[PDB]
Amino acid sequence: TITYTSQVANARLGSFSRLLLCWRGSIYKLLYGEFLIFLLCYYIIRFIYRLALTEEQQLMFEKLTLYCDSYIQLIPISFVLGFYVTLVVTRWWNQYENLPWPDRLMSLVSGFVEGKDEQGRLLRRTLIRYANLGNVLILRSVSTAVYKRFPSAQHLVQAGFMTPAEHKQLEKLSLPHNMFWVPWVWFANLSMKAWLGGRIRDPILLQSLLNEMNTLRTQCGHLYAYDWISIPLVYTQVVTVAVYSFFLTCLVGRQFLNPAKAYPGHELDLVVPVFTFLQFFFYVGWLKVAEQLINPFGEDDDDFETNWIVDRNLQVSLLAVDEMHQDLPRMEPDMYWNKPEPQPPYTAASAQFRRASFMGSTFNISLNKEEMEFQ
Amino acid sequence: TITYTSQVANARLGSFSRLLLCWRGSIYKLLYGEFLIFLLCYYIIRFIYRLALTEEQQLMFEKLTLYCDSYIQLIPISFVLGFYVTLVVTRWWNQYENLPWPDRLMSLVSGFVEGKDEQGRLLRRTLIRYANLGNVLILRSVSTAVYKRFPSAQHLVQAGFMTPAEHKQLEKLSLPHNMFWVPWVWFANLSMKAWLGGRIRDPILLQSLLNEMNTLRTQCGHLYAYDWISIPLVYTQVVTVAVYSFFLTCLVGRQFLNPAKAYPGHELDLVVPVFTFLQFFFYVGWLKVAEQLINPFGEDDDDFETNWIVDRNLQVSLLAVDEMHQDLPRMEPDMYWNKPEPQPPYTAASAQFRRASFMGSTFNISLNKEEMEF
Amino acid sequence: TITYTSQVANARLGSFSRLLLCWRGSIYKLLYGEFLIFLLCYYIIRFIYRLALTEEQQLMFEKLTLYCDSYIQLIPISFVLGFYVTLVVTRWWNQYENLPWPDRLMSLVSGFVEGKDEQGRLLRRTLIRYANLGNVLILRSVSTAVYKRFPSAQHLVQAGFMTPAEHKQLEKLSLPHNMFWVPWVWFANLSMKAWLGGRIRDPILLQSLLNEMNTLRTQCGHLYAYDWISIPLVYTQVVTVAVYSFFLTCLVGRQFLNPAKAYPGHELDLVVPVFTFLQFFFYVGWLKVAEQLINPFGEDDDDFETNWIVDRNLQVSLLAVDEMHQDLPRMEPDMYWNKPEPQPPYTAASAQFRRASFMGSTFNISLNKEEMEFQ
Amino acid sequence: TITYTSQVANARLGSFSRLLLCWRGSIYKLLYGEFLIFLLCYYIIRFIYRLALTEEQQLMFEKLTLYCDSYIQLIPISFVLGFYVTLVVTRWWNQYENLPWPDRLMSLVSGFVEGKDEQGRLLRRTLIRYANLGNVLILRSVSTAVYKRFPSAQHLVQAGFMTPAEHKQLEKLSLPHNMFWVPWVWFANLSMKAWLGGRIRDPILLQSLLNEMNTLRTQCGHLYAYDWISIPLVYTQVVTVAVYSFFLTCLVGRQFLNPAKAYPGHELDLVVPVFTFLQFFFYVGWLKVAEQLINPFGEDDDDFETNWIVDRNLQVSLLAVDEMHQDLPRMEPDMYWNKPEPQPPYTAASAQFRRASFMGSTFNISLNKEEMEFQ
Amino acid sequence: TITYTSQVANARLGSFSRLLLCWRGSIYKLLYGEFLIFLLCYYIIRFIYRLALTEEQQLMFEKLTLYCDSYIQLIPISFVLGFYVTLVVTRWWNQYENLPWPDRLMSLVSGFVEGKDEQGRLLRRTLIRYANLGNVLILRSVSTAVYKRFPSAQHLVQAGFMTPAEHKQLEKLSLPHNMFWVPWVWFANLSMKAWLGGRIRDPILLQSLLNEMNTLRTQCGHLYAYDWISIPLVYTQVVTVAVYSFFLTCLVGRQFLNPAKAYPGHELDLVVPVFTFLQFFFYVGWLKVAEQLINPFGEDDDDFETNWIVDRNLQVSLLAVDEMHQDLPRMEPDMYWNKPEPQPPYTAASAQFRRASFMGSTFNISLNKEEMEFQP
Ligand SMILES: [Ca+2]
Ligand SMILES: [Ca+2]
Ligand SMILES: [Ca+2]
Ligand SMILES: [Ca+2]
Ligand SMILES: [Ca+2]
Repeated sequence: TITYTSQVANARLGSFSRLLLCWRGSIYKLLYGEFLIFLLCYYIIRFIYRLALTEEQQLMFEKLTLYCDSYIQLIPISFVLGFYVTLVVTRWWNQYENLPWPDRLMSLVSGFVEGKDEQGRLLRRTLIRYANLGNVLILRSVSTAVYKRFPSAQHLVQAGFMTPAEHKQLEKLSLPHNMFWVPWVWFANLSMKAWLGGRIRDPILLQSLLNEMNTLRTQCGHLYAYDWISIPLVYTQVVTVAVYSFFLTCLVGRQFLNPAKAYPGHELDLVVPVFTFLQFFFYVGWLKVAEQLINPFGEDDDDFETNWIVDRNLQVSLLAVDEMHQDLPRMEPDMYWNKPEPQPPYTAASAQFRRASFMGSTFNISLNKEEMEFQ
Repeated sequence: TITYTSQVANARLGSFSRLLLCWRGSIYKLLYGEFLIFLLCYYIIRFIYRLALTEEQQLMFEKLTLYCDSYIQLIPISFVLGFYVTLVVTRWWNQYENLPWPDRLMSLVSGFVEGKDEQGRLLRRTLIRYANLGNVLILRSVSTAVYKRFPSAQHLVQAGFMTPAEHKQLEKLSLPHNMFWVPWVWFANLSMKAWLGGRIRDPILLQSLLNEMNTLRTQCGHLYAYDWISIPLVYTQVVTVAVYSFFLTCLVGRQFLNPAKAYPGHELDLVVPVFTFLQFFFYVGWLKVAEQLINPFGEDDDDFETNWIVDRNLQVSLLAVDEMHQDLPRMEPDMYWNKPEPQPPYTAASAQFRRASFMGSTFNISLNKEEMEF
Repeated sequence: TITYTSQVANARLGSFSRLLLCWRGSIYKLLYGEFLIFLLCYYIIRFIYRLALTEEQQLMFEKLTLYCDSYIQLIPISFVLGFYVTLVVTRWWNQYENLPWPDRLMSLVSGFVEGKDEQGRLLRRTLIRYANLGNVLILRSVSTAVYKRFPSAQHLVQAGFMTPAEHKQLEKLSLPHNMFWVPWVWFANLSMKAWLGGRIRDPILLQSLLNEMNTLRTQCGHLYAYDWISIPLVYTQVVTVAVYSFFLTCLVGRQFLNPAKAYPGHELDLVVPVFTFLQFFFYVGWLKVAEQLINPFGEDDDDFETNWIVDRNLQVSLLAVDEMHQDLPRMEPDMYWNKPEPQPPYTAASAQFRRASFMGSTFNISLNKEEMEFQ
Repeated sequence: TITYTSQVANARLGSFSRLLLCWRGSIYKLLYGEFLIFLLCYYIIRFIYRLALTEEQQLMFEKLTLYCDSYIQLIPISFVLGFYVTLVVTRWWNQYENLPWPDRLMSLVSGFVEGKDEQGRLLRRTLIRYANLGNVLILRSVSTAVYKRFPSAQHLVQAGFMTPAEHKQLEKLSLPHNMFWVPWVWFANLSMKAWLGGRIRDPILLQSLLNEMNTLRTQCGHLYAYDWISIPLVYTQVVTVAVYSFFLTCLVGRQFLNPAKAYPGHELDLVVPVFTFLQFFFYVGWLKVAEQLINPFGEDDDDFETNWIVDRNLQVSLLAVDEMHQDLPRMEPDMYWNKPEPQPPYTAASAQFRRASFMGSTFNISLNKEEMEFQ
Repeated sequence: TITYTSQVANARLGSFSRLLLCWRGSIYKLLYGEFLIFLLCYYIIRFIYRLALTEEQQLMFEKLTLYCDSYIQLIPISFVLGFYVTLVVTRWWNQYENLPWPDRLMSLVSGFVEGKDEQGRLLRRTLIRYANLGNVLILRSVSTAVYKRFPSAQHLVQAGFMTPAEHKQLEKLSLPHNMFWVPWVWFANLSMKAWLGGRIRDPILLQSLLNEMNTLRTQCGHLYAYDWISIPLVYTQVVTVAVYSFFLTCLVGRQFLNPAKAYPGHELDLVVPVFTFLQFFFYVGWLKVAEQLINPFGEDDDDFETNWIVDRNLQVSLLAVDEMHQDLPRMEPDMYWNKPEPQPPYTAASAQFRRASFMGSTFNISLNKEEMEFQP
């Protein structure tokens, strides 16, 4: 994930242009090899036309160039790229929104499951660890960085996500499918055991816990679905064929023909097709947006930082359910205890943001006494 | 389902280019018959023009070809194709999102329904089997592969989705509609009997069970809806006529005329219309996207693996409610029992992914002491 | 509703082409009258130009034809048709998704409301009949087929959706608005009476019943909303003006001029403007998609079968709450009672769909022993 | 709101063309002033060019017209208008979907809150009046028609939405913000008091009541959000600049030049630029769609009838919670008491809609005997 | 936030035209620096072409101008601009929808948590203050204005959002990540203690409280998500290069060439490229839409008033849970106590809006007696 949110907070003078001086997660990084190949092919064709063809062969090449340039169309490639990239971006943000965060569940585990002794602490840690284990199982199923971090379940055992007893239980329950769903059944059974043991005082709390757990399960299932059900290969190939046919046609039709031939549109040989190269920039960078975002769990610069998410979830969950259980700050009256209208101060750098409230768009409507009387 | 998610994990040099070498679920596999018909018709017309027409007939055909190639641009084949394919893809992903997964329900059945004896085990298995039976009943109605697997309800009995008593009950209750809804009423009544029998301790657990069951019911109803309410035939016909008329026109207008006639754009006889073939691949593959995805429950390569989903759901549900009921790993202190800041290790192949925490975009804003004062 | 889902299950050779031989719900059925009018006008103009115009008048008409052809543009009509038809299709599917199905509610009524005697059976039937009555009350207000089936509330009484007592109560509660909301308040009060009478054992079951009932209420309110709040008339008129002005100017600009005058683009004098007729096909069929789908409760072929939905809902609801209440099949051990990994058989026609499980995209990642070691 | 749903129920011959004969909510009504101004400017420029310019000035104006005709492009204006109008229509329908309807809440108040005496009736009426008061408080802030109906809170007192005690309480709770949220806190506290007083039998009914109330609160907050957070002014100005610059350059570039000069495309002086006027109607009507729908709570013909919604909500809510509380029709066996398969009759005008059930697309799949045996 | 909702209530004559006379949040305010740079470069190039080139170089510049004017159409600025700006606007409204509002939670805290004494009042205030501290903790992380208001957690202590005990507790629990999630765990534990202490009468009310709190948690997490996961930089750079290359090309190709050369399309020297300037306004304002909306928590005119939202949420929440707890207006019969059909009056300015009810589109369908009878 490349974050530039701070750099585009305000629409200043050339705010987006200053982003052109970036390299990580940039279009140059994703485009330099393709552009070098295209440049080499274009100039090889140019040198063949100039220094390797006879006059009749050059005339044939010029007719071919005009014929090709009559075929280079902007609307179809732009439309297919726009629709495909919109689909890819929608799926990319949906895949992000299905990344499981145990924060609601860890709050409910810290609150509902009672006991400051070793048994209650162990129970809360085990529940939140089941949640984190399910999350890390689906993430190592779908993310290449997480899989490189945990190539096997024994790596999960050595990393503390899974105890050896849990690993043996998972091996005993082995089915010819992905077994990421198991910790959710473990969570349900352990929560039922906790309620029957008195650690959960009411079944309302048990229902809330299992509702948050099922929400996490649905998110992990959506992650598995997006990893499994790819965008259909035919649509990807359609967009690739559109872009590649466009620039294969440009490889010949955008050649600078001999200016002495007085061909319309070929009155100035600039050697470098700056507009064709700009088109390559735009269209193949539009394609590279989709190429980078089609699997946002790879190892691109703009791909999701799933290992950081895993570590943060584990640390925050364990802290919330173990150290922060019934460990509250002292409850004391606040600054506005006797003030019916609080007014927090503004700094010197923020005093310009103290704005009057919006009372509705109809507040300033002016009416006379005659028209404000009820009929 | 053709999965290539691993091949496109990173945006490498020609990551989408290597996908053009695939055959299953590809443009070529979906397109070779149409392309062969187009090729044969194109070259039949070419040989008729060049070897079977008189000079006046050749001149008439040349004028017709120029007219067709002039008016080929009148056919909108990118707007309607784009919007129609977007609609088809949206509906295809919605149809996937309504595939029922009993995982939440199987967790709730494994937990809430108590009893390690034969009666409680039978009750849990019967409830989860009602869920799976409803799912398979809607899938054999919406999917051709599942129907080929279960042509009759007796096939469902012989496959273990239905008992003979359930089949007799379904035959007795028969109405002149699709009866996929029956196992949901069965689940509701069996769960009510379980709660009244003490197997479910509180009615809130019963409410949660029936909420998950109703979620599965809504998903199956949406599957039936997508199978029933097709995309309007007029829109499909518009797109189909657009594409096929474009290429029926290209059959004549993209012919290479006589180079001796010195027609503008026809001075060279290239024999093979390479750009017309690339346009054919692009446009008719764009149509084939919609053709393959309009019914994602058929037998295409990129259609849903519904038989696998059925088998996996049955196995996982039965295991979760039967073997995994109150069967937990031993609860022991973890690796970070006395570590307030856990830090799982990184491998040598993953040490580069250890990133610092993102603390918000405003973290690095620098303010002097004068402007930081209230 | 015209269903062709079985015909397009697989992307076979010309799967969409076999859909061109259909008449019900087809483009020809929606287009033949407009196309006949357009063709008649086009050939009237052609005969006037060819047989009833002087040479100076013919030259004037040729200039006018060239001018009109120069002013025929495809970009704006295509854009407005795409956006408008996308809006219409989205609204059409949302209108379908708001069709109330009582299946969840009928399951809850069959389960929660206890009693195998006449009183409990009557209570369950009355509750599910209130649900069906609300659905039919909104449907006869939004659907012309249902209104033709039930032109009056007395027709609903004669059809069994309303008892005479319910009709008298509805007439007593008459307000100058649509009274489709009344059965929901009836359902709430009858469910409260059932819970107070002991027929509903716990108030949480009552809450679930009223939640499903409120979901049906929201769906019926959305149906009323879509019937009431039409797509703005200005947008519809804009699209209609675009399409009809396009083809009014094609009526003159697409005329075949005299090839003897050697006009650019008029070298070949056909009689049938095949490309103009194809454009009429595409654009007026695109418009007819919106014309058919703008009110999906009319009597078009592709409109919703709301009478069938009403009949099916009534039958299924009454069967579920009356005959299926506590009427379960005998609970016996299944085929896989002691089999830990069930393997349902495949037929000969389905053996090719037996697939290995997808274990995640990272399953086949290969790493060496050195790089799989924790640092 | 202009409703034409009944007129477009079926896709008949010229279904959308008959909607061009409308005046209320029409494109003509929204466009006639702008079109008159454009007509006047165009013909003033024409008369200046033809009667008030010297021959050299006429040649300069002809060159300027030929220069202007090149800068008249359709793709950008169509693209921006399509996207902007799609955004406006999406926001318009979302603003409709956040119009609060108390039907679910009024059903729950009629059911859960018990008591046929004066205290229970007063409690139910006051609760539903709090709901309606919150709705009207947000509506008079976001809608100009409601504000013209209730210019002040005293107008709400005189209209029965607010009692004098409630008005004094609202004056006491005055903060420098919009106070539409106050009736929700009132509802929560009064419902808590009702549960403590025995009028609500179980806390789960109280939870359902407050859930419906919070749904109404979220809808009203979304209404306030849409009234406050407008579409960004830069985007509205971008679309306005595109449209009006297009037609400002059409004022000169679409002038009919002198036919004697035989300019390309100017061989015919038709006086009236019919196609330019059609483009004006189409594009500025596309803009007027956004202009009308950008604030759907104004006083346009297609804007929401919020005063009717207010009146209907008040009447229906008071009737549902007061007169319809525990006032049910007599519970008697229906028409299909012992009939297992109900079959309501069809009229002579609806008998053609009796359709056989759709059993799934795979019902008609034919397989021979050999391919049905399990392997 | 620039609000012009009142000005566009009705589609009057030139309703959008009057919006062009605005300055705050306008095209001009976001555009004038780039437009001045473009003007300067355009006229520098014009003066170089006219007064600083020889004839053999003027011919080359004229050929280059004709070439650029011919090939300016190759830049697909409209397509990528439209798709990118649509994405930015969708994300902008989604970012708005995840701004947390404590109104549902403050209603539940005011109702469920009982006690008019000091302990119950303190408990309600502390719970609602935990919700508002979580909101302000995420907002000072995602919004630059809120961060300028609260550069440190000590500023939150001095502003009343956080007590010194809460600040010490937050420092004790410190983790290397952002700690906006802590007040949610505090709320859960304090609500559990309140239920165990009898201040919450039933666990159903506790579940409702924690449901509203978790909804606020999800909204704040989505705010953090949008602040973290930016729109991919490659797409942004594509759009930026499209616009900037289009106008760098227009710098040369839109030059008014010498009319003595009688070039087609360059026979009239207007000096000022009015249509090129209109294209600049349109295209770069379309870009500035995305530039302003890509981070809606900055300090632009149309960015969200997050400081006002923070202050309003704090004031309204504290008032709702403290002063308004069990403080109800006197319950008395209303105006329509014995009126079966309530009819609120209309003013003279609103009597035109008294409209009849819509009974359904099928109400006016006319059928004769023969076709209305049920088929036997
Ligand atoms: Ca990637
Ligand atoms: Ca298929
Ligand atoms: Ca219709
Ligand atoms: Ca308006
Ligand atoms: Ca900003």
